[PDB]
Amino acid sequence: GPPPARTPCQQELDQVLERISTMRLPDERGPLEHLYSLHIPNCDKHGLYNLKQCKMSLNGQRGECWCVNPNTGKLIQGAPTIRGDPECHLFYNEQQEARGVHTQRMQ
Repeated sequence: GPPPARTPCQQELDQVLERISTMRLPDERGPLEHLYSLHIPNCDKHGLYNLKQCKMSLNGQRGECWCVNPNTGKLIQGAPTIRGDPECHLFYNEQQEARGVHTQRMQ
């Protein structure tokens, strides 16, 4: 069957694992190059969240990482790509370099 989870870190991870495993395709939709956001939230053996996560896109084109302060590890600094050094210290830049874009449905 499904493997048993208990600690919901493992359960979240398995929802990503299942959907990743389902979507095996080199490219089988259309013009795609800039739409990747690959993250798997691995847990401690006692079911803490990992102290640092990373995000993948293309095989070695970048590799942002960050740390977690909270257990939810989802209080990301508002930069879903960091320049590449996981300097956790804060999340307030002042300069409105970007205001971000993420809200875009698919129809």
